[PDB]
Amino acid sequence: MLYNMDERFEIKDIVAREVIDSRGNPTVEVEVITKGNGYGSAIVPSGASTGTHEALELRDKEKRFGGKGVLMAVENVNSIIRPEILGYDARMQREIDTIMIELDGTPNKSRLGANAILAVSLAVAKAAAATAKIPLYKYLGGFNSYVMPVPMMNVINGGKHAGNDLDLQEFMIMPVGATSISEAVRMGSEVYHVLKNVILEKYGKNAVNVGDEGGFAPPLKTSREALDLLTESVKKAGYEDEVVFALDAAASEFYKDGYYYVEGKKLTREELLDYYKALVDEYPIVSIEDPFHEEDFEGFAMITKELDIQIVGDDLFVTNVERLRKGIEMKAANALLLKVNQIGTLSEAVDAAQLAFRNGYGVVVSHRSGETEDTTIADLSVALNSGQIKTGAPARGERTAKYNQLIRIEQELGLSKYAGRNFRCPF
Amino acid sequence: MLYNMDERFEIKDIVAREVIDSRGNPTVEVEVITKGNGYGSAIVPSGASTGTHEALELRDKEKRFGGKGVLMAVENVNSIIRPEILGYDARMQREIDTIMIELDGTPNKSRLGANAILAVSLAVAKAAAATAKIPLYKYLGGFNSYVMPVPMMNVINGGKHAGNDLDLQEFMIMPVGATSISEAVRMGSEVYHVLKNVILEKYGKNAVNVGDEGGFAPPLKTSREALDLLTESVKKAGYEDEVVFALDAAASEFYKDGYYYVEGKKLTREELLDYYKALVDEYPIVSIEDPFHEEDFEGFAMITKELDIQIVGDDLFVTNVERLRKGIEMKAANALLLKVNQIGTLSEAVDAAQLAFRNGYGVVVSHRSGETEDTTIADLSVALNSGQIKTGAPARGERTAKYNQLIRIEQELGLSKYAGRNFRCPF
Repeated sequence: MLYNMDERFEIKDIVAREVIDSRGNPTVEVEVITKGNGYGSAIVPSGASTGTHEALELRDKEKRFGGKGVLMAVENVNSIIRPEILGYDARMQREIDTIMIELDGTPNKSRLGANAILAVSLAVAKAAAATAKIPLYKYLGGFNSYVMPVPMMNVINGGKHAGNDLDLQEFMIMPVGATSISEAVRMGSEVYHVLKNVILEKYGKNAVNVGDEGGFAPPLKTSREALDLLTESVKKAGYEDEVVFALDAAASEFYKDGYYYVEGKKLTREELLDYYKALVDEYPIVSIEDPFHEEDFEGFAMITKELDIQIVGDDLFVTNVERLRKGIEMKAANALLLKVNQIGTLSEAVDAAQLAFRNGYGVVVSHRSGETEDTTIADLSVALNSGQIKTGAPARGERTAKYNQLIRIEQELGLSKYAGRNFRCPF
Repeated sequence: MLYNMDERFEIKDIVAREVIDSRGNPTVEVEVITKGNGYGSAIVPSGASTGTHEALELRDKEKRFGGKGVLMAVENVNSIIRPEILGYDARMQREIDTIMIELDGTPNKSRLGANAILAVSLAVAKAAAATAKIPLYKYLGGFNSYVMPVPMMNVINGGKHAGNDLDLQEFMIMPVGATSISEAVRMGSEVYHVLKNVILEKYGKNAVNVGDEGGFAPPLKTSREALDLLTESVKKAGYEDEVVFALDAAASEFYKDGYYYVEGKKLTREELLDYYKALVDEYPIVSIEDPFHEEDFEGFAMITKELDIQIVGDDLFVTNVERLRKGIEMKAANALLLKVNQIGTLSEAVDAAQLAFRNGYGVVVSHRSGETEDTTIADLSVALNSGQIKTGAPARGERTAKYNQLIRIEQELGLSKYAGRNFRCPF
């Protein structure tokens, strides 16, 4: 319709640059401005430049920055993508994402880089929203974007790079009993601080430094020890009835040649499944991410059918539609861990979220280990009314920036709804 | 003059809210918008609610957030400060800061809170700059703002809360040999990652978690051990001739009844001075912060005269103009550590910087232990052409956000000057 034509949404300029993430590694930032002076800026988190199914970032692999520079991806934005979308209607998100996908030419965006493409994709959306003068989450998800997500906070770290002897990767708290995102953030922070002091008093002043996501790595060796510590902290914080637990097993990490090595024992899939069953019977664990290795679709289906909780597929799906579709057909897992930079564009990410949603799956909007001060996933979680977000412990700016943005969004909304106990389907 | 009157600069609205900092503790954020639609937003870092010489933050002391809530400070902005400056010319920074100072009425802003006052002070400046359409650093320091600062990066932590047995608080690397802020950030990051690997191979996988400012806390006991590790890392990184060292002794922390307890010894001021002197003679240490306790002006004058390096007064001055003047008259120290939230307003902070500058003192624009995603100090260091900034290790979003802002400013300038080895006086 000609009445919708508006020169103000035409992209006037686009600029990309190399900045650093929360771990000191390079990453891409892109700025976009329209003729109507609508400004958008986005920074993508770090991802993978090598992988079997996810979209791949383009890394320079030169001497500088340990071979992790992104000058090539930046140049791709400034010299290759830019001329193809200058003057384009910023509102045509899917068309712009498609132009980039086709320009790259490869299924996994390995030529121009998933980091270059996603940075532009996010910046364009922000610039269009700014030009329309519609809050970002409203522009992304329509007028009916109002559900604040329950945050899954990784406060106790495990795995081979945590420092301790814990096999499971993430032990998280979820303030499902809070009545607002503001309260949820406070409960999380208070529990985090009680936990810090419990660890300090019990393990010493040398045991409270933090991991990449802000969580602690106390000297524990069993899941029950970690869960007992969380329980102790939650109880002492005073939120026993409002906080539940979520786990990210990242089982592929302790799986090898047919067996899972947990707490000094070699377990078969069935044995690990009973291991999980016991934990769920002993603690308020409402969600388990990657209970089995990244290719065990059958295993995922088994635990999804046997347990009555949320089973999140992370490495199992790597935000890949084809793998998600296979999971849905097999009833493998009942939730998708959504990592926007694993797929490459906003259009694709939302399409993936919709496929999950429409087949009864929950969607967990997720951060990456290497994050930035960019807070797009906060707006995205509200735009999708996902009901849940995973963006770190309530510490470290690349994590707290999201929590603050969630707080701002909640205040900006006249009437909002905190997903709470209905985090899977907040409707 | 009548032609300078412009309704576009009138403050149209002001809103304050409680968000959280990088450690999960509450802090104040303020938004300001002018009639001309110029928008500004700022978040203040952690400070001190008790003291006898510095501006005091206002904390709620309620059950929530461990008594660290700032709802009162927020209400002071929304209900007390707001009505007094609504409609005021945003360009009149000193006038607005003065209004808040007099409205509070106390010598240390302890009634309304230094956190409430500074948040407004900063947000107003940003809104004014946005209205004028002048880059923030240019609006703050005039057209001649173009010097990019040398960053002092705290990569090895010490002190009673670091986790190890190091007496000195901060062991920093300074890429004085870089040719741009972009290269400086890269050098810092590369050395940081080499350091991380050296600590891993020497002390194990459980020794690389980070402190509040992103630095590591290896199990060391002596300054030489710490300095040898930095030397080893810098060499492996290949920057022997481009990276030098800076120390923050925070000597007040280990001072008691006339003596300094360092490395299992009880030293007098004079013996501690020789301690520092020996280190400077063995390592490329170009700056030492707070070598003696916060009231030892005489001691500072002594080491400043005996050594030929930069001696920074931090706790000694607590960004207090009167204390700085006393130091200048006594030739105590030759650099000021500038913490805007230690004084309370932009106007006062800049006046303190000028007093230092004009008396041959260097000025190190600094962050606080509890930081946020706010990047104002990046623009401030350039506005003041300070030549040096202390904003953390190249890790953790509340630190990396500043480095990214410096990279952005450097690119926007076109023609910029990296202070380099002339960090004290880049002219």
